Amino acid sequence: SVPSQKTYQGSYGFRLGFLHSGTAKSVTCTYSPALNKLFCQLAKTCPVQLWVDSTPPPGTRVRAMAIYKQSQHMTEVVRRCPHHERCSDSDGLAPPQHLIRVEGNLRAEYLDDRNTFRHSVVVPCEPPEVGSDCTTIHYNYMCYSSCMGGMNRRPILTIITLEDSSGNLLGRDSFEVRVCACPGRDRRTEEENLRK
Ligand SMILES: CCN(CC)c1nc2c(C(=O)O)c(O)c(I)c(-n3cccc3)c2s1
Ligand SMILES: [Zn+2]
Repeated sequence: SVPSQKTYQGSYGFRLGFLHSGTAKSVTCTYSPALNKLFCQLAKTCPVQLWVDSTPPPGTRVRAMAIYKQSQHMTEVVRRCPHHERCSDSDGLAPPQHLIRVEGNLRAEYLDDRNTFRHSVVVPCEPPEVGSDCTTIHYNYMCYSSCMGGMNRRPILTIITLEDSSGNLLGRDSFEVRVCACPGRDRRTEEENLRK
C-alpha cells in the first residue's frame, strides 16, 4: 500500500505556497521551485502556506504525511531513526517516532494508522487572519535525511491533503524534502546539478 501523490486542487482550489528565503549559508529552511523540494535543518520551523480559491466547510482538516520518493522504498513507513526516536525531545503531543510535527498548534492530532502503520499529523483548517490571504502551518522535521537506520539518505516526499471531517479527500499537493545541515548550500548544489 502506497498513498497517492497526485496533485489535486479539488473544488476549493487547494494548493501550497512557500516563502522566498534564499540560499545564504545561514538559512534554516528554503524551498526550490525548480526542484519542488524543501531543504531544511533538523527540527527548525518550516512555514508552509495553504491557499484556496473558496472557503471549505467547517470541520475541514489538513494532513501531512511523509513517504519515500523512490518506488522500491515506497511501501516502507517513514519514521524517525533508532537514535532520534529515543532522544527525549517530546513536545508533549507528538509521538517520539513521528518524523513530521506541527509547531505551536494545540489542536494538532497525530495518527498511527491502524492498517498501514503510517504516521501523519492533522490540524483543523483555519481561515487567514484579517489582512492575510493565506494560512500558514509551521512544520518540523525531526530526523536528518542521512540518519542511519531511518531515512538513511533516501529522499522523501511530504504529501499535504485537504480532508473533510470524515477524512475524505478534498485536495492534495506534495513536495520533496531534504533535512540537512546546510540547506542553502544543498539547494544551490542540486539546482546547479539540474541546470547542468
Ligand atoms: C473551515 C474554516 N474556514 C471558514 C472560517 C476556513 N476558511 C478559510 C479560508 C478563507 O475563508 O479564505 C482560507 O483562505 C484558507 I487558506 C483556509 N484554510 C486553512 C487551512 C487550509 C485552508 C480556510 S479554513
Ligand atoms: Zn534521526
